[PDB]
Parts: sequence; C-alpha cells; structure tokens
Amino acid sequence: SMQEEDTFRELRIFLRNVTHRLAIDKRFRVFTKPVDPDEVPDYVTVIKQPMDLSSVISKIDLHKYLTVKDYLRDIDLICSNALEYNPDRDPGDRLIRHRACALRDTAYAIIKEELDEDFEQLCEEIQESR
Ligand SMILES: CC(=O)c1nc(NC(=O)[C@H]2CNCCN2)sc1-c1cc(O)cc(O)c1
Repeated sequence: SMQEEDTFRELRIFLRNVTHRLAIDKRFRVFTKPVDPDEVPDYVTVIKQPMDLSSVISKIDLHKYLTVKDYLRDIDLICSNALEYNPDRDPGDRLIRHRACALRDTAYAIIKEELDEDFEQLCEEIQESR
C-alpha cells in the first residue's frame, strides 16, 4: 500500500544513514569497495560471495533489503568473509579481523540504539504477507 511503501522508504533512508556512518569511519576503509583482483588475485578464490559497503548501498537503492535482518545479513557477510580470508596469526590478518569485528559490532550497536523495535517488526510483518 501507500502506507507500506512509506515504511520501506523510511527503512531505506535509515539503512543509507547507517551505511554512510560506517563507510566514513577510518577503521572500515578496507570494506568500502570491492576487492580488486589486480591488487589481490587469490581473493576471488577463497571468498565465494563477496560483499562490501558500496555494494550494500547499491542493494539498498535496488530495494533489496525489506528488513533490518536482511541488511544485517550482508553486514555479517562482510565480517565473516574478512575472518575467512584472514585466518593467520600474522599482524596483517589480525588487524583486518579486528576491524571486521568492529564493523559488525558498530553496525549492530547503532541499530540497537537508534532503530525502533516496533518499526523493525512492522517491516517483518509487511514482508511475511508478501
Ligand atoms: C578486505 C580484506 O579482507 C582484506 N584482507 C586482507 N588481508 C591481507 O592483506 C593479509 C593476507 N594474509 C597475509 C597478511 N595480509 S587485505 C584486504 C583488503 C585490503 C584493502 O586495503 C582493500 C581491500 O579491498 C581488501
């Protein structure tokens, strides 16, 4: 309905604002663009489902997220992809894993603090009816 497209538009506005706040954080610069095969050739090997914050913005604009859970699944994908590509003890890996955990925890904490629980529930129930 008009009432439901309003809800989904508000969700999109919210998710764009969260994602922008993640994307401008210096810690998360490695997660802002897709991995370049030129700069990192063996990534396309290990990571079957690449994800990054620019792709999140495009999916928002494509109406691909109808719920916050849907969005958080892709945030979790950015994080788990980074843990898988960086399993070793050496400091390059440990630094990426730390930022990846911080990206995930930051996204969850912004949503917990600023997203109304009844709004996310409305989003869920509209989606379940489709
Ligand atoms: C996002 C990600 O998971 C990622 N992981 C890396 N790991 C390493 O470089 C590890 C590999 N093991 C040996 C020690 N170095 S680099 C990197 C990345 C970094 C950027 O500046 C841009 C970008 O698009 C991706």
